[PDB]
Amino acid sequence: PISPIETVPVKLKPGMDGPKVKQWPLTEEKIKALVEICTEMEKEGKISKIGPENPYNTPVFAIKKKDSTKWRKLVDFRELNKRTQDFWEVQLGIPHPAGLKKKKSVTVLDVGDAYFSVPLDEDFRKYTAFTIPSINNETPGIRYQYNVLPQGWKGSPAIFQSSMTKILEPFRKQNPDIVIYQYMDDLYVGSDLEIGQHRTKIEELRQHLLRWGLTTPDKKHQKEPPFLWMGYELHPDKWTVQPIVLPEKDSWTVNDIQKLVGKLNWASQIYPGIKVRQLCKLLRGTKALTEVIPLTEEAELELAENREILKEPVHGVYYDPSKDLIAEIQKQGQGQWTYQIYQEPFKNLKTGKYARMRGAHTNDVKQLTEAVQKITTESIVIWGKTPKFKLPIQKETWETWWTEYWQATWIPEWEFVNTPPLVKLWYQLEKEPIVGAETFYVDGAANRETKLGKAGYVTNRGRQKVVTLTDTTNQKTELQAIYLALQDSGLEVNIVTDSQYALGIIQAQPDQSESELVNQIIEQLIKKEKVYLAWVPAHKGIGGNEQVDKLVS
Amino acid sequence: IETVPVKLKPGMDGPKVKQWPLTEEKIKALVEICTEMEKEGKISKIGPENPYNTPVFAIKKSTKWRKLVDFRELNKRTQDFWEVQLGIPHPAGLKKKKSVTVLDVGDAYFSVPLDEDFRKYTAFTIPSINNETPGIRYQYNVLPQGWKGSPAIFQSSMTKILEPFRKQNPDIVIYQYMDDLYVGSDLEIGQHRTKIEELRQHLLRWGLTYELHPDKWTVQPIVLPEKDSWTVNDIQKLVGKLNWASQIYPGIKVRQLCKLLRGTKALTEVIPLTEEAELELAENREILKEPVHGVYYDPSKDLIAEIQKQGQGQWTYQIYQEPFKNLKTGKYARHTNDVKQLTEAVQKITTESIVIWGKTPKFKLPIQKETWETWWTEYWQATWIPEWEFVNTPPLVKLWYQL
Ligand SMILES: CCn1c(C(=O)c2cc(C)cc(C#N)c2)c(C(C)C)c(=O)[nH]c1=O
Repeated sequence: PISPIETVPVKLKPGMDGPKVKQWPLTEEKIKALVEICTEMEKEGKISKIGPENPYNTPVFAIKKKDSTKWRKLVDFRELNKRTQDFWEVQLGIPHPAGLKKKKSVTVLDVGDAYFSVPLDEDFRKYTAFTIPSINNETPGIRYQYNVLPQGWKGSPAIFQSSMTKILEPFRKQNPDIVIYQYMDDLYVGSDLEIGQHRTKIEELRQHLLRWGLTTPDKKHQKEPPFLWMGYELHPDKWTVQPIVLPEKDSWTVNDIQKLVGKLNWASQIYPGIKVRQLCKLLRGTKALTEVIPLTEEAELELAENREILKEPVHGVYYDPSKDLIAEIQKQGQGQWTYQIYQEPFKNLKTGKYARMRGAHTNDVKQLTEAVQKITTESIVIWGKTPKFKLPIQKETWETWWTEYWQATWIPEWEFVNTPPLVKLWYQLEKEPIVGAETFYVDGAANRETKLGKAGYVTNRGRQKVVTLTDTTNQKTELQAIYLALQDSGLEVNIVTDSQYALGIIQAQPDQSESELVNQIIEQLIKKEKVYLAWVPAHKGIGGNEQVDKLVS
Repeated sequence: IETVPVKLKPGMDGPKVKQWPLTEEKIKALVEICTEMEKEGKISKIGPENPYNTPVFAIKKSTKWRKLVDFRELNKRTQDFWEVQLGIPHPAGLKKKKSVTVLDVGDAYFSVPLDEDFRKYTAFTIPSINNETPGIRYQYNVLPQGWKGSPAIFQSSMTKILEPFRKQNPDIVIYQYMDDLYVGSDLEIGQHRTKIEELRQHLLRWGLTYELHPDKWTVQPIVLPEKDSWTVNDIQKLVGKLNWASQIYPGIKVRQLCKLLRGTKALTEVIPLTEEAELELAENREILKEPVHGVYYDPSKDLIAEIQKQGQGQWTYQIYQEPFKNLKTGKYARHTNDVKQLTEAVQKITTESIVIWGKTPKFKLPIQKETWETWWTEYWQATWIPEWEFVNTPPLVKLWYQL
């Protein structure tokens, strides 16, 4: 049928006019097939015969469907689409299984001929004109225009969805007890009535859909659980991802490793503790998909650890709105984090992974807070409320951090949980200068064109030491000078620098870095008893700064 | 009533800012609110043929949820209309007043119809949890709150409403900014408050149902300690701070002081102060107390604001148009909640900014984008929203503005 629902007014982009492409001449079998299709469509109202004056045209083609002897009408809307107005996004975000409430009864209803079942703005139809060419194009062709939403036109998915929304609206007002998800040309319907009163509410729905143009499957043609949907397996009171098979291979190609990582990432939605750091490392660099990459030993270990987790099947449960959400996070290692969200321990709604580095240098407290933040956003999306957290960090460790760090922060309600490795601070710079501790006035300096560098220091006990660095930046030398003062000093040491850059880095208490130097400074700062770091203005003739500044050049 | 044609700035198109995820309780509050405004004909449900979108949020003022539409983009895109075509003049006498009361007159706007051809640009979306349904989409049929066009358009009705009250109190300064009325006088506080009630009654006959003290507003000068014995470290921190000042305040001198830091000395060492250093130090403290020489407000330029977290519930801020040329610097203090405080400091700063310049600053915020994105709404009470970005504070700057 074609829905009686009022049409959505459509227009072209303001500067523009509708397409006027020329019809490519087509073979005889194709012209035949197109005529057969169009005549059938025309008799259902889908399209109408026109003749010029209508100036517009969009090319039509016919393809031979798979191996079968069926033909299909393909229309190339490229130009009309470029000239058609933008619409609002159809649906931004898709439901996650973990967010569904458990239902006593669920039914899937797919709309038949969804697009062709919805009218097109009368005033817009004329821009959809296409022409079936005569044999070798010797005579005038047969011209139609759409009365309904064309396949492949820009506005179709959006106008359809809004039509379904308007049509569904009343049944929703009258049936709050009933849940309906709109996805594409599907309806998913659930309630907590017993079979009978549900089977009954369905038919009402269907019948309402029918008054409105939309045909739907009958009791006998409704699919049964488990439903497979967008990569998931949806059972009556649980869900999981669709079955994942890690390929056995002697030799892995880029393409194979990419697909493997994608499957792992997908699996990590509900399989706890999936990791892909060591695999992703392989993907770094620039190669073709066809290239074989030898698995490193750590990647080989990783695939193995994943292989075992995937061994026995896991599932997630659905959301009970009357209980709180709890989220647990664990450190999995080098910048890697995993989490689980449950309501009853330890039956997970879902699980997940966090890796991203924010900057070149951070520490676990920063990283853990980034993961709390990422999990909070996701939980608001899926459930509409923030979880209660259980974190591998003492409350006192976290408050020491927050109070003395310069960036503001605030994680929602959380508790300590003793699930090592725990996140801790690995050193703390002194807050005051250390009496009886040797003061190193350090400095670095590189020549811009040469790339030659020289890092040194001077102390108040008269020590001095300069070293040369090759192919170094004006700011690498400033870190070297600090590393230098760290390894020649005692367990207590004050260091004076004029590098805000170096100061900024160290003052944030990094415990990991992309930089080898910074990784070395860190190992040092941990070995120490007390380090106090101070900053001075360069070239102001201040104290020992003048001296070590002279030594480097 | 006859509507006012509204033109976007030529070329550029309307807003298409995505909606942020909202919690269930805020969504529900928004549905109620919007179902009611639709009954009252202020908004209407819209189709997919409307490409545009601006964000909406719910704030809690009172224990009544309120709707806050984020028109930052639209305003930026309509700026020719509300600023150059129908600009509202900012009184310089406002900031001189003993007391300023801020009144919300946003209800005024719901009675004036919005230009038919402009309505599509006010589109917004109420989201749904887990994307169960498509958003609920509306646009405005009347002057929306949050849009800088609404006061621009409504102003001449505002002038009529206020004309008697102005005539009768010629020394009272009234300034409209967005959804707000700013009312300043020099009266004693009881009389000032009496005058505000009198004003409310005027407003009340036209369907329009806290105290600032701008005098009390004074610099947060960069403060040079007054110390007992000075260490090398202490003088080093003093030079660094004065070296910062010298980018800003003409006349700052450092020679006499750093003469003290001679050789390669231990940081903890106590070094006595020169006759000259102490004079220099004194002459510099004079300079920091006063306003910056050479820095002036350019009305064509944007205002910027930086905030440093000082710890212990203290927060410093500076306002400028070009970096380091400070028009104002200040302090806000006193939650063990960093985001709650930061939120307070931004609203306070914005408010002072509106009183002084008639402009909202763009903020440089010392916080991770996503954290702020998730939480600012829990504590926000203002009806406008400044522009902001997110910054890592240089550890130096924070130290130079400490107290
Ligand atoms: C059984 C899974 N389920 C479902 C559901 O059956 C469903 C859900 C989606 C998103 C897609 C598909 C398909 N194909 C099916 C719903 C429905 C009524 C939303 C619900 O409420 N609660 C729920 O546990």
